[PDB]
Amino acid sequence: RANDAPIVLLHGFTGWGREEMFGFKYWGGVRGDIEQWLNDNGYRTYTLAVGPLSSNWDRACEAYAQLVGGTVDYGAAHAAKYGHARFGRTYPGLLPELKRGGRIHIIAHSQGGQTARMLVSLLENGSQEEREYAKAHNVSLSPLFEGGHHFVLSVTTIATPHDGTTLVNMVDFTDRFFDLQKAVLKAAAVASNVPYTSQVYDFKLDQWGLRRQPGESFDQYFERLKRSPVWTSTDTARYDLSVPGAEKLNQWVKASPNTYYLSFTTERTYRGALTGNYYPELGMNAFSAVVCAPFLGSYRNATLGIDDRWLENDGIVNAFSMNGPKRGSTDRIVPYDGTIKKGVWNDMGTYNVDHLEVIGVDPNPLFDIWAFYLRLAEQLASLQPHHHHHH
Ligand SMILES: [Ca+2]
Ligand SMILES: [Zn+2]
Repeated sequence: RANDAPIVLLHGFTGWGREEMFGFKYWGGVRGDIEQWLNDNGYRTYTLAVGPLSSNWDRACEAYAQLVGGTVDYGAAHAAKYGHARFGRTYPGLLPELKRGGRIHIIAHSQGGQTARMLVSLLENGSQEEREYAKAHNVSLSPLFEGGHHFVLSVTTIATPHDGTTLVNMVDFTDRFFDLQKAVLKAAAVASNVPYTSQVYDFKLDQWGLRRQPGESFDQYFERLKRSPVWTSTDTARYDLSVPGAEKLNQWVKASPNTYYLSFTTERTYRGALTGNYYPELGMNAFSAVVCAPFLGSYRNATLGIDDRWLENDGIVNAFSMNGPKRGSTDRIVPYDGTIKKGVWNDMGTYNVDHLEVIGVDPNPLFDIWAFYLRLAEQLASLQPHHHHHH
């Protein structure tokens, strides 16, 4: 070990706390419990749960308070712009050590990779618009928006749509996306047509004043959410997930020079010789395979900049999006050569695993999930806090 910074796990547009979903773990799913696996092997590991459907910003603010402790502060400018509450939940703080020079590695899956990047950006640089708004209106300002925080030694992204996913361009994306939430609920053996009195799956929609009501099944809940500002606003995961939304985000969310970045690309497809299109591989999660992959492997859009390079996918995200932000980005991406460089995206390669298989939510006995996350842990723990120059 060159370092002793704990690992923090972070989910995407689906994800829940360790105590949610009757203990079925987002990180591990039907395979087991990834956090616990890592801890047992001697790598300190924690798990964040933030709003699945919320924007990367809201999630960044939630991640921060959850780490250091306090009441989630979304920023006054941001809250005024989008019309939700400035303050959210209160958290004990997973690691108050952060307020004392300590650091962390973030391992992020799916859209959690956008969130992680933005958290690094906000920690380091704060928000100019938030600082000016506070100066002009005399409102208080969260320390997240002042700049100067150095918590993150590294960020690792796994199947992250850094340039968005063409999934959002499906004519029926709205129904299909919530069908995706019902699919993951099903995986954990939770029904979507039952009005469970227990919380089960909290979408943490406190800023929007949205919550599942007594006598409301997840089917009925999702129908309301579809018509709510968490689905219709630009301050949403839905928007950040799109190609143009991802590009917007990339235009201000830059790689920190003091931080290591690792990206893992995922795919579960084969190419058809006659069509040029990609198709779901045998074994891909049932839902992706019928619903999502055929579109992802065949959808082109000349004006949007979606060509052939975008067709390979993992059932949910186009592989070409995952190695790092590129569209609207100045971030650099360098293929892993054996030396993890800092201040750049280290493309660790492409793995034959579909979205949900990489976190164990879908079975794949051919994928050694434990060896994957352990090797990763070993790698992050070998990162040198400081690197001098040499021949
Ligand atoms: Ca599978
Ligand atoms: Zn917001």
